[PDB]
Amino acid sequence: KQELIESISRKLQVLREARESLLEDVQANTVLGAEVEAIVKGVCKPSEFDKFRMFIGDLDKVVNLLLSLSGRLARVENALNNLDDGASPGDRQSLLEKQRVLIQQHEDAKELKENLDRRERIVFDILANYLSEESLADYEHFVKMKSALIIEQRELEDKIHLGEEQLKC
Amino acid sequence: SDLDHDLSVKKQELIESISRKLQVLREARESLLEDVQANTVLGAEVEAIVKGVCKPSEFDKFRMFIGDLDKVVNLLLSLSIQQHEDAKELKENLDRRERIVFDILANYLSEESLADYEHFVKMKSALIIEQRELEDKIHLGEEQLKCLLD
Repeated sequence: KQELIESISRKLQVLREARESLLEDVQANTVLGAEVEAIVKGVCKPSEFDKFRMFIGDLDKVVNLLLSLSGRLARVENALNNLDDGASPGDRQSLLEKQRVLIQQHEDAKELKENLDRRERIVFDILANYLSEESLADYEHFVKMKSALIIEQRELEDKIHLGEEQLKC
Repeated sequence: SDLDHDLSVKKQELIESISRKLQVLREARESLLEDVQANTVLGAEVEAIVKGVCKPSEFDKFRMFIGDLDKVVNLLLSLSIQQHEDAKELKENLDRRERIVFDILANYLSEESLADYEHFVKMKSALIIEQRELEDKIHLGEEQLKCLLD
């Protein structure tokens, strides 16, 4: 048993360094977004700019909340997958109803995500008339890496917290 | 024990009054649902008009806005810090959207149809708000009775 504490205390640090590197990526993609923003503001009409900014913000928020709901839903579902083996009286129903509402909120968030995809294409369309193929490339890559980065970040954070709670017991 | 009796009296009276108030609130809720339905059919009317007159892209933007509205408001109320603040910015951006949609509809539509759009939205939010407020008052009064009756 005593070896697990050291092994996990090692992989945990591995994942921590991974969090640091991924954070550096967050900074890079951030300044990249600031430069894309600078260009759009510099070439696009004010309204179009407002639409662009709205899109990036709404993207951040939507992807965030969607990932949160996905997480909590996984926690509940897995809590039932592990609890059905065990025995507890009356507590399953509460997790069933909470599962229900979380499914509602999650499907809502997924609809918002879809709307934000079609929006994304609107923004790309209004940018395609002004920007270059290089600037459009930096834009597409900017958004894609934004979503991917925040996702992977929250996943890693889940794993490291899981390890912490694992050695605490 | 005279003041004890006085307490039983005043407490019972307040119980009856609270109960009546809860009846008023419930009636207000059920009557509100009717308004929700009416504004819903109105919404479908505006949707069909915009559908027939507008382009598929502009129409897609209109539908997107309408879909996002109820969701954003629902979140702001379900929360009302990171979560709630996100809801706040999404609300502001949602208002700016609203003005975009209104601007692309103002030229296509007529005067009365446009008034139907504006009203439809105003009530689309107002009704969710008022409904939340009602559930709040009802919850409060219920808990107060739970405390007084015991």
